[PDB]
Amino acid sequence: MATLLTTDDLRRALVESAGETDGTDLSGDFLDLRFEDIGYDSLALMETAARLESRYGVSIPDDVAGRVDTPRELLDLINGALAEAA
Repeated sequence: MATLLTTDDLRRALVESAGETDGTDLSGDFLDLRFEDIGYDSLALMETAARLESRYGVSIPDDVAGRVDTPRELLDLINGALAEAA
């Protein structure tokens, strides 16, 4: 089976890059919102991505990380990779 990410799994991943002890983070519902709207800048989003990528054994195109406007869309981007991952 292709072990894919759920909203919850992605949620905690967002909570990873938000976990720098600062504030201004999403925590909870975020999936349908823009990264921009949830306080997710280029560094913050890539940190989420890198957390997921490296753990599950994938790699996301840096340009496409900036092409994902919603976590929903980012989720699918990784899930598409996960089907072809390990």
